[PDB]
Amino acid sequence: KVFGRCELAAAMKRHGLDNYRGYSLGNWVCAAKFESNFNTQATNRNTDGSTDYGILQINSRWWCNDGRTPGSRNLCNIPCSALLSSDITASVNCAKKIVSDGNGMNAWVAWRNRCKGTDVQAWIRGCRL
Ligand code: NA
Repeated sequence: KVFGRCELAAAMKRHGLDNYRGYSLGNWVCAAKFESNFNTQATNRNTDGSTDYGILQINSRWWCNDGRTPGSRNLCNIPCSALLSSDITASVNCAKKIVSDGNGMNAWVAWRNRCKGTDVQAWIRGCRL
């Protein structure tokens, strides 16, 4: 599924991501934009052989099991395929653990490079939330 901007804002809000660990909803929508362009089926191979999955490009190195990332962990206790669902519940639950891991949203390098410090409220502007 390819979400619209306000449609994803609503789904993230419904799943309790808005102001989770102090990150306003526009931060989460901005990260999703640059990670996946709002596409739940987005996958990208890393140089180290891990893969990033879903709307928030969660990495098999630590967070999910894809059976092909040697030496990796599965800290969200999910198959990486669950992160590709049209239902964002697994991506949200796992993103809450990532953002709680100590470096906040800096875990998403695209959030640090493209969202951090910007007018992230623009991402939810005009949305009925
Ligand atoms: Na893994």
